[PDB]
Amino acid sequence: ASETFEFQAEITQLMSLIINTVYSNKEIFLRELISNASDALDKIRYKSLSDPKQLETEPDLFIRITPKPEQKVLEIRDSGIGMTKAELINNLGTIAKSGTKAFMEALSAGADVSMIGQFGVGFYSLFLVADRVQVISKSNDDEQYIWESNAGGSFTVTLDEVNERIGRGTILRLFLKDDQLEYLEEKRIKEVIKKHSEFVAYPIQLVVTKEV
Amino acid sequence: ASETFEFQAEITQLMSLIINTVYSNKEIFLRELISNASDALDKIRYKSLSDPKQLETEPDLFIRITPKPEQKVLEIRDSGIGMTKAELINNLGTIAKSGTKAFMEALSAGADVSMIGQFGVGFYSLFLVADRVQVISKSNDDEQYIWESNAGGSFTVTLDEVNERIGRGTILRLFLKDDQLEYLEEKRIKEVIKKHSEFVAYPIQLVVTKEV
Ligand SMILES: O=C1CCCC/C=C/CCOC(=O)c2c(O)cc(O)c(Cl)c2C1
Ligand SMILES: O=C1CCCC/C=C/CCOC(=O)c2c(O)cc(O)c(Cl)c2C1
Repeated sequence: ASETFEFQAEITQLMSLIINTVYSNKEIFLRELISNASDALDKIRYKSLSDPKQLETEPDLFIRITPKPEQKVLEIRDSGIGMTKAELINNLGTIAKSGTKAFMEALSAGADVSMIGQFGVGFYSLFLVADRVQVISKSNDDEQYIWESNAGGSFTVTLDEVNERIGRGTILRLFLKDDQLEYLEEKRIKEVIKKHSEFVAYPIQLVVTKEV
Repeated sequence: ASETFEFQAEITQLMSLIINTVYSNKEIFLRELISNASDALDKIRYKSLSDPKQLETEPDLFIRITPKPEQKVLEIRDSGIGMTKAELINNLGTIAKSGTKAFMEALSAGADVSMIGQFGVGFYSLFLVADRVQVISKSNDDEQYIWESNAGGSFTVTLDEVNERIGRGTILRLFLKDDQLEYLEEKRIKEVIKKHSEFVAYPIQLVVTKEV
């Protein structure tokens, strides 16, 4: 059974602006999600300094990108700190409020959409290329949970009995818009990664399917 | 909650012989599993001739091989007919009895282990390289289930609330022996596939992880 929650209204507004914008450089979403992945990895590593056992649920520290062409899905995974049910609700449904409000004001004055992660709300840039997202997350402190949004005013959180087990960390599962399926292609994915992420401390793994 | 079942004793015997054998050409397991995958795909396609809706749960017809190095796991997937809970029990725990008995007699006389799929029991050759297997299966007729064996006399079947959803078909998840980790490597995997499977009607997809 799902539970339904309301977004802070300013987040809803930002999602509306992003999902509908004709902004041309949609590729910036990948930089923002890799940056969030890298931050979540920094947290578990720093946390582990005083609690090394925290690492044991998933000792490999990575960012992993997995196109799933038949489902028109792109997944961005990290083995970072992960989020509890309460953290998914709070991180994704609430605390972005102040950053989103400041960002929308900047946008009104003519700020580039690419400034979004300087306002600390780069997560929502996924709506440039996707019309739906599932955030699947496993924290050492909770069960695995699925947070789901379609850019509307409400989101769901559901105990996860349907997805692969993450040892620890987070998968952003992006349901790509029909005109943004280039983000399923290995050459395109590599090209975007290479541009705006050379100083990532973690391996960035691309999962490719090849016919033998 | 798992349920526990007993193997037909001759299957238990065959698993013991295979898991312990010093037979040198262990690579033959992959041919046997690809052959079973191809057969299961033939069944859903033939079934669909009169019931085209059967295909809709997973329209792409494929065999897919996925090394998971950190877990020391190799997965072999097909989108074939799949198995219900009752079929997993019967196909894997029971009906192999007659083939296994005939095969063990052949082996006593000096038959090559590679003859195993001519006795219709090639599935058990996975124990050349693995000491544990989960068969994760989704039939159009049932929920997703996990059948699990460690070559002992009993197996478990558990309703699946932990793995990715298969639309339809079967994953063999092989937990590789510590000396058989070469089967995690892309070059090795491709080399074995190419030898003893050129007349497979279905794409054979290798899922490789590459650092960008
Ligand atoms: O708030 C988040 C990111 C904010 C920056 C740093 C905080 C990290 C710890 C929890 O965040 C996460 O697990 C996490 C992630 O792994 C990937 C993501 O794309 C997102 Cl959006 C999040 C949630
Ligand atoms: O008995 C099986 C194979 C016997 C040959 C043909 C019967 C196919 C229909 C059901 O089998 C399956 O789904 C199936 C599969 O997809 C892959 C496998 O490795 C195995 Cl072992 C099986 C189970």
